[PDB]
Amino acid sequence: KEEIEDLKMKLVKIDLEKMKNAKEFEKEISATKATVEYQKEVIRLLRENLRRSQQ
Amino acid sequence: KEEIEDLKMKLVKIDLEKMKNAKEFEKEISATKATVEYQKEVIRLLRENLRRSQ
Repeated sequence: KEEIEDLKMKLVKIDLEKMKNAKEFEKEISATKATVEYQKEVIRLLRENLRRSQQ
Repeated sequence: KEEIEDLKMKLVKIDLEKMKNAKEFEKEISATKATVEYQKEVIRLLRENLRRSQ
């Protein structure tokens, strides 16, 4: 019965580490994808200023 | 012992999901970070061209 208790605490720990990692993953995918969109706009601004400087 | 068996299985199942999630994260993050780094290089090179043009 002591083992059941230890196993259940280990189950609680491993699930919490699973949740923590999944939330960090989600956070970093979102921030990195937002950077991709931010730099897509920077690139658009660079093309527009370059067109006008050339014309 | 039956409950012990269920717990040990559940421990194995969760550690397996942890590894699976980790691998899928690392796959996607590396692809996206690659796009980010190519974008940064495009940006540097376009900025040079713009400074030249002006």
